[PDB]
Amino acid sequence: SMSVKKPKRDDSKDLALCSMILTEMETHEDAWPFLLPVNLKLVPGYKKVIKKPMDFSTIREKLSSGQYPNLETFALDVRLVFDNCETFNEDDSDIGRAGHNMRKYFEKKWTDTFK
Repeated sequence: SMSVKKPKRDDSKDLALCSMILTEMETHEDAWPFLLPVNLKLVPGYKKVIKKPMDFSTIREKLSSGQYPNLETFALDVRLVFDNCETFNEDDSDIGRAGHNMRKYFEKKWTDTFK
């Protein structure tokens, strides 16, 4: 509360460490469905169904331009990428499986780096 604070967690490396995680996600072999925004002119249903599209390139641009206020807002966009994927793709599809794999990969890196 006013003039009563928990001890200051060092957040000075968060930007660099989120960039590293994101590099590792970008270079995973199953990243291909997620590298670029879904083409809303060529993919029927995507625009109406997926209210907040997100992809790795868009996260990279937001990161590089100071549009994440803190590491939690970064994790929310990464998770959004996988939540969107599950909303639109069957579990038993190459893209559906890609999404589950990437989410697992991300969540481990996240825990190991920050928890």
